[PDB]
Amino acid sequence: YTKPDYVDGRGPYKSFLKFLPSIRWYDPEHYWTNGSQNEGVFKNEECVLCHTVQTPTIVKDWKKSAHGNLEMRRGLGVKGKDGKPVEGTVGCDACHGNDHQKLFMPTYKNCGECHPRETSEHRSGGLGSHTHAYTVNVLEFSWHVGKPAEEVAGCAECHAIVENRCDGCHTRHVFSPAEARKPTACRYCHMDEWAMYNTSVHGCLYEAESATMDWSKPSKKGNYRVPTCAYCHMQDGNHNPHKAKRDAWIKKCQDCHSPRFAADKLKEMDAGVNLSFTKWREAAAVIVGCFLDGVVDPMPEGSPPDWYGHYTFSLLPGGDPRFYATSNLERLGLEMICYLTGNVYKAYAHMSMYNQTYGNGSAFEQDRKLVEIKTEAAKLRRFAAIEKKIGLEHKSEGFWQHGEYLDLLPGWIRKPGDVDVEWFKRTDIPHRANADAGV
Amino acid sequence: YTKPDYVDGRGPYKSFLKFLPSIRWYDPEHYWTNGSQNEGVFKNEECVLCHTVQTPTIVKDWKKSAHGNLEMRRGLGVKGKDGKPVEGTVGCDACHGNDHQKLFMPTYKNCGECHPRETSEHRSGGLGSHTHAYTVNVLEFSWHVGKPAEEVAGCAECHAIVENRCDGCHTRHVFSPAEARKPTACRYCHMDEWAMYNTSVHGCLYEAESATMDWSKPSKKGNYRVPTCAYCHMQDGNHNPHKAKRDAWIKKCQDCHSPRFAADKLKEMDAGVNLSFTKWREAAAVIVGCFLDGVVDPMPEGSPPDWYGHYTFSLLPGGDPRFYATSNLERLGLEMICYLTGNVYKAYAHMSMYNQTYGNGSAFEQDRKLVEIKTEAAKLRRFAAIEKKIGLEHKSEGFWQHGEYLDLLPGWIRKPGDVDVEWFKRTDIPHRANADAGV
Amino acid sequence: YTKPDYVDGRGPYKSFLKFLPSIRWYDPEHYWTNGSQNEGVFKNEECVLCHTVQTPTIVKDWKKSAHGNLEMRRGLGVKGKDGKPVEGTVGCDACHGNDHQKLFMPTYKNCGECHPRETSEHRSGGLGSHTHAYTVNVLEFSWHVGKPAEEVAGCAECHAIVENRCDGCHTRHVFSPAEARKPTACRYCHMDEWAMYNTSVHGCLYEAESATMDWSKPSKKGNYRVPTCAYCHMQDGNHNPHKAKRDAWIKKCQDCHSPRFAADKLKEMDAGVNLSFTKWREAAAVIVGCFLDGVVDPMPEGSPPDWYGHYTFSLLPGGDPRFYATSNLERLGLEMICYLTGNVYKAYAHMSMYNQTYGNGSAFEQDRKLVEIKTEAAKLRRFAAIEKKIGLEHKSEGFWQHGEYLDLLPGWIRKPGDVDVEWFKRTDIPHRANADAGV
Ligand code: HEC
Ligand code: HEC
Ligand code: HEC
Ligand code: HEC
Ligand code: HEC
Ligand code: HEC
Ligand code: HEC
Ligand code: HEC
Ligand code: HEC
Ligand code: HEC
Ligand code: HEC
Ligand code: HEC
Ligand code: HEC
Ligand code: HEC
Repeated sequence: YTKPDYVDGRGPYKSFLKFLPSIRWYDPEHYWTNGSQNEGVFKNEECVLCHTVQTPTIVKDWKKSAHGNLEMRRGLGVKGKDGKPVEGTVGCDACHGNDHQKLFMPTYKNCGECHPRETSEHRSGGLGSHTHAYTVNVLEFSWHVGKPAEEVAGCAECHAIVENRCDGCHTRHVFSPAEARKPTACRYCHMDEWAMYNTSVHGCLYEAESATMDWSKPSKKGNYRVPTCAYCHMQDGNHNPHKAKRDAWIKKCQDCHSPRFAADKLKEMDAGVNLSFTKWREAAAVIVGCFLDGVVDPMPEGSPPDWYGHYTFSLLPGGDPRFYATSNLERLGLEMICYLTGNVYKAYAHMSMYNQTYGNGSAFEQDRKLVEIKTEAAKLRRFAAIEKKIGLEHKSEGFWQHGEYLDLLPGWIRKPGDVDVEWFKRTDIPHRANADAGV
Repeated sequence: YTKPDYVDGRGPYKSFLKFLPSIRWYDPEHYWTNGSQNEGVFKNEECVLCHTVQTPTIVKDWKKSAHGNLEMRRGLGVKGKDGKPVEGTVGCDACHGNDHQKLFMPTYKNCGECHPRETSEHRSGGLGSHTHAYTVNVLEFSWHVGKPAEEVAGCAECHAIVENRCDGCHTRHVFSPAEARKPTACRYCHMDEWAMYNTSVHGCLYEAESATMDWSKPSKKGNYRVPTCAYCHMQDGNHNPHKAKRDAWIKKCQDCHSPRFAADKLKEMDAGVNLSFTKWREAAAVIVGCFLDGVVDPMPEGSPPDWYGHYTFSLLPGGDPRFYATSNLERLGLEMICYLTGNVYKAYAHMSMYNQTYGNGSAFEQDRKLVEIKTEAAKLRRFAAIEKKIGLEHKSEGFWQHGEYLDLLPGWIRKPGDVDVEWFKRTDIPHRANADAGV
Repeated sequence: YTKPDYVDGRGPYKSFLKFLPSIRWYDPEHYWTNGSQNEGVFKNEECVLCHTVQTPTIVKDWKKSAHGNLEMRRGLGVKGKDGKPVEGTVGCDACHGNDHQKLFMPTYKNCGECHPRETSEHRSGGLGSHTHAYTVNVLEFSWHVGKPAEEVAGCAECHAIVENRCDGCHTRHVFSPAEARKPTACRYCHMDEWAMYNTSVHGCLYEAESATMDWSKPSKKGNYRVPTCAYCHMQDGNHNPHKAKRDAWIKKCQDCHSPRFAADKLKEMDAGVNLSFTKWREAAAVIVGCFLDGVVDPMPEGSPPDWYGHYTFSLLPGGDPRFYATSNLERLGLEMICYLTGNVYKAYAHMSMYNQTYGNGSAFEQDRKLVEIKTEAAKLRRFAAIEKKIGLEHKSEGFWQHGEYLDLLPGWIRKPGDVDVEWFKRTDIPHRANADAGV
């Protein structure tokens, strides 16, 4: 194994966090440098008919877009950068630049010149939304910072497409709202939301009607028979995704349904999640219970240190819950709470009858995982008992602590004074709760 | 944890079986009560243009239906309730009623007034079909009655849509046969039938042609190139799904294929299932073999009592085969026979080449599960051996028997004389074979 | 259990290898015999209008094909068998024959009369391609020969459709290139390539546009916005799927993308696979490490003999890596290298962001499997330690070695001098590296 080329990180853990050079297409404001052979300052017309030979699809798309094709316009009345409206064609130079040796890759800031509302709404969201997916939910996230860059390359890419740039639900060089309204524009990131929507009758009607139904109309009351990702969350074309919030859902459901039917189905979600929590309470008592007696193989000391730089239990306040570089009991615990408990919430919400019970990450799988946890707990307790009686001092195996991949973990290189807590002190952005956060 | 609002059960175990209030939309004959704020007796025209503002999609659908749009009719010659035919529009009041304080939710009985044939054929099916999915395969089913209502909410809902009401394969307010013919109208319930159909070339041709092919024609000989769920099982529009039954399939396959090709492929199914049974015979001998020696942790007594109310082995006559609240050896056993052995049958039948071998619930996974069972058996036998020699009396752990979810199980509250066996004594409906059935 | 009817094998292990009679539709050159009731020599016109009643779909397809419908032709200038071009209709007798008692089932040889280029390109491929999928990757393959015929029926069928006959990507009786261009024509065999393509944005755009986009155009530069299976691998309609090979991909990607973007994404693939290998190096050291100490339950001698006929370790040169009829430690090892390590390569290549990390057969699952391997290793080492101290001689269990399915394995009947090494000596076809290969 040889270490690939790395560029320096950007988050609060930037002292040791690294990125692959490909990050330039994902954080253009921060990592973009010129790398074009071609030179010269060109007019838009020169850009198009030179790229028709070189990169034909972009041009073909651009001609299928409102930016490039004036006939394909609805007279929105867009006013870009200056007050004056845009009547001419929005070309390649408008988005990328005129000089080839000074090309810039566009973000939400570049789009914000022409489209203020869609950008303002995009920046209005808080923690967990599209607004803070890269800045917070990548740079401060445990599994991303706790792993080498090439492993979590897709993690940085996926979370950054929706935050930084605008071509998430919009193809790239067509920017069609009809394409954006489709569930396909959402599921390549949301994958276990897609499985719930697919196994529900809402998703089934999509596949049945998508070829026939009119996609040109905006996601508004009456306009659509089949609900999509964009219809439910991006209400009336809004670019931002407990009685006040519940009645808001019932009113949206009242587009096609009775409010009584809407209320009953959302009450099913409450009752379904409540019973799934009791399954977790059983598991948590078992796993933590094994830690009290110290029968867990291996113990946190016998394992490699976590990304914080401590030898702490994963499923315990302070420690980092993980699936990697930990004991099997801790792995099966994290598997239940993160994946399975979260997916049951998604199953009841998206009205998936199968995934509520029999499906992937379901209540029946929660029962299966509960057995897996209990059997693991039974195994460790039987071993310890036998060892105690015969008079054997068992020590955790060497392969738990050290390995070719395990040595590459950043947990070994964590030293006091490497955290930039001034990043955490920021008021403009929300923050993830971490042990070494400072604040 | 707090217990949600429950309404009383209906099956033979109605003494302890409960349901969520949402069951009213699924068993309207039995659980529907009025819950509308709005009052007054209205004409159909008043119903439509008041609901256009409130619930627009229903109205838009109703106008896209033959019931609401007379232009969209094929002159079937429907004769509803009375002998006289229906020439006028079938409105909202025809299905739901005139008074808002006295609204009724329609079943197969309400549809049976106008459509006698489709209802008669629907009621003609026996055990395991759509006919007895809720009455028998929910109220008498082990995993449904053996679990709290909010967990198995979707179980009651899914099985009841196809039995009680008619909007299973038919959207709801469009009732399009073209939509019903599509596999999407079937797979939201049938999910592992869908995976087999999808990974087969039959399902692949569906996705390739669905946008282009004519869906308006009935499922008859010649009419379709690509076979669907509705084409194979609902032959010639029949609303009801060994040489006599085999030749019946070959003749149906002869619509597109050679009978020799049809016979060879169905012979593959016979040979494929035969070899999958020998894998089960190996597993069964191992799991039951561990019960003879009493090495299973935990033993039925160490586990919580089953839904019947006994401390019996799961994979043994009398006992209830389950994945929950049992030992790992018993869980892996049930996983193989119910899911994997059943799915192999589905894989060979639906001509899925991948799912016959490499797929989910396949022959190769049966091999994987066989190892999982054998390793579990090896673990228990090695433990017992060591314990015996050193002189240790091992008792099953406490977390097996008792837990927050485990205490909520109905197995603890089973008392003699709670079974309504007069339900089981019925001649009009088939019955599931249970231990405490009485007959 | 009773053994189904078997026909003799054909590969180098033909002494014990068997096939189901259904192989006649898959190896027609080798296994096809007449089995038709109907007799007589007929003209093409007699074939069509007799099969319109009997097998209507074939006829309807044939009329929708260029072979049967002259109007549906692009004037290719096909010249069949003789030099003279084909102007008349290519009928049923042209493909199958005139006499019913002397019908032949077509291969690539039968198609090669009319279409020389598409056949020549089909035969140009080497090991691992469509060219040698049945002859080499079935008859010489370990899991196929090491299992009874009815279990690996689909294995023979799937691998033979693409090699022997031509109706793989082409329906059967339509032979539409538009249908062949679609990913659906590929994924029924390629299933974990499909999951990677589906979860990527390339596959998402397919489902979004397939109903609208023009499929009639050939897979060429500019012609398509959305890349498919056929677009990427079958470049410019070529019927054959490190700087020289890398730049070839970048140029193909340059159809829609910047070469810098193309280079960066393929560099991500290199770095992603490199880190996945270190996870394997950890696993391999652990599993083989357990074999040195002899703590593996069961040991190769305690297991049934492999398909070669030896009692060797699976994950060791000479031995056969398998998931069946082996220890759990060996199973989990094979699961990682074959499925998971191979799927990570597929995930990075097909630009799937989800399947790079969280998906099925991913880097995060590699971490999960690494724990599973380590826990299994920990279990075996703890057992052996306890046994040694107390003075117990542990022997592997009987159910590992013998069973109803295990007895049916060909490993028991392997005798010296059963291998046809003259098959392996062939120069016209590449060969799989086996222990008993001879050369
Ligand atoms: C900055 C990053 C963004 C800009 C600028 C725009 N978008 Fe979007 N977008 C999305 C959807 C689903 C729609 C269709 C809404 C509907 O149902 O009607 C749109 C639409 C637009 C429009 C058209 C609005 C109009 O009134 O004409 C514009 C001008 C537009 N978008 C610009 C989806 C998404 C999305 C989800 C993943 C993101 C991140 C963005 N859009 C971001 C931007
Ligand atoms: C009571 C519960 C039901 C009534 C009343 C009807 N159906 Fe269905 N249905 C289904 C399919 C797949 C079709 C299309 C059949 C074809 O291929 O041609 C239909 C069609 C009908 C029709 C039209 C028949 C005609 O000759 O015009 C009527 C009037 C009709 N259905 C009424 C599917 C299903 C289904 C599967 C899930 C169920 C449960 C029902 N239908 C139930 C009813
Ligand atoms: C022998 C086994 C084969 C013959 C003879 C032909 N094919 Fe194919 N084929 C495939 C695709 C994806 C296409 C479309 C290519 C495109 O994008 O334009 C085709 C096309 C043809 C054509 C038309 C070529 C023309 O210039 O008109 C012919 C005559 C043809 N094929 C004959 C895919 C495949 C495939 C993949 C699974 C296989 C095995 C074959 N084709 C095999 C044959
Ligand atoms: C013909 C001589 C061209 C003209 C005029 C313009 N572009 Fe170009 N561009 C051209 C080629 C052959 C390439 C690929 C090789 C390379 O230099 O990278 C490109 C590349 C781009 C890129 C990607 C550059 C990168 O950093 O990866 C962009 C963003 C781009 N081109 C845009 C662009 C614009 C906006 C132009 C008009 C002013 C323009 N190009 C002119 C060929 C030619
Ligand atoms: C990939 C680039 C995405 C696309 C396209 C869409 N979404 Fe997304 N979404 C994505 C990420 C990485 C995140 C952040 C996850 C986190 O919690 O850190 C989100 C967030 C959401 C949310 C908010 C979830 C919450 O805070 O509770 C919603 C409601 C949501 N996404 C829905 C959604 C819809 C409807 C989309 C289609 C238009 C969509 N997303 C696109 C990744 C991506
Ligand atoms: C793109 C295909 C993804 C990859 C790669 C990863 N993430 Fe993601 N993220 C994705 C979605 C759309 C969602 C679901 C959001 C929802 O509302 O449930 C998420 C979810 C996770 C969460 C976990 C939970 C929570 O605590 O909020 C976070 C914040 C997050 N994602 C982190 C993250 C990182 C950086 C990844 C690599 C280690 C990981 N994601 C993969 C899909 C995208
Ligand atoms: C306007 C005043 C209305 C007229 C006239 C009719 N309906 Fe209605 N309906 C209306 C509203 C605002 C609501 C939702 C609030 C509520 O009372 O539940 C409804 C609801 C229904 C329902 C669902 C009732 C339930 O139990 O959940 C049904 C089945 C229904 N409406 C049907 C219906 C019919 C058949 C009518 C004609 C006689 C009719 N409604 C008239 C508003 C109005
Ligand atoms: C959900 C509401 C369903 C829809 C829509 C369809 N089916 Fe179904 N089917 C469903 C259930 C709950 C059951 C009973 C399961 C049991 O065994 O208890 C069935 C049953 C069948 C059967 C009979 C199986 C047997 O007895 O061997 C068949 C053949 C079947 N279903 C096929 C089928 C088809 C082709 C459908 C589309 C028109 C369809 N079902 C719709 C649930 C649901
Ligand atoms: C709707 C999405 C479903 C949910 C929820 C559950 N069931 Fe179901 N059932 C479904 C289908 C369509 C099938 C397959 C039928 C086939 O022919 O194989 C079934 C299968 C099960 C069976 C198991 C086997 C047999 O013994 O017949 C039964 C009878 C049954 N279903 C019971 C049942 C209950 C009540 C559920 C919750 C505990 C369970 N189902 C979930 C899909 C639908
Ligand atoms: C009517 C009398 C027919 C004429 C004339 C032809 N075929 Fe036929 N064919 C017919 C039937 C009723 C059947 C099914 C019963 C059977 O004999 O198998 C067939 C079958 C075929 C088959 C499949 C045979 C097999 O081995 O499975 C083929 C390949 C076939 N038919 C082709 C064919 C051709 C090319 C003809 C023209 C010369 C022809 N058939 C004439 C009925 C009749
Ligand atoms: C089923 C009949 C298949 C269809 C249809 C397609 N492919 Fe395939 N492919 C199939 C097999 C059985 C194999 C051999 C697997 C082996 O390694 O033994 C292949 C091989 C390929 C390859 C070569 C892989 C390699 O050697 O590295 C490629 C690139 C490939 N297949 C792609 C591919 C595409 C793009 C297809 C659509 C046109 C396609 N295949 C069809 C099985 C089948
Ligand atoms: C059709 C649905 C399949 C079945 C059944 C099996 N095989 Fe296959 N094969 C399939 C594909 C398209 C691929 C992927 C090719 C790629 O490039 O990755 C394969 C892969 C395997 C390989 C494994 C790896 C390698 O060493 O090349 C081989 C050679 C192979 N296939 C063997 C084989 C046999 C005979 C099967 C039964 C035991 C098995 N395949 C199932 C899909 C098709
Ligand atoms: C109907 C309206 C829909 C549809 C068609 C989809 N979703 Fe959602 N979704 C919906 C609800 C009512 C909820 C629950 C919200 C609540 O009451 O708490 C959700 C939930 C989600 C979530 C989880 C976010 C959270 O924690 O609150 C996500 C990420 C999400 N939905 C995304 C999503 C996607 C991608 C969809 C398309 C496939 C989709 N949803 C469909 C309502 C509806
Ligand atoms: C874009 C171009 C695509 C698309 C749309 C698909 N694939 Fe591929 N594929 C592509 C690349 C660049 C690679 C890696 C090749 C390399 O550099 O080594 C692959 C890889 C495969 C493989 C593995 C073959 C190998 O070992 O090299 C297979 C079997 C394969 N692809 C098939 C495949 C199928 C069936 C697709 C449709 C769903 C598909 N690909 C999409 C490039 C691209």
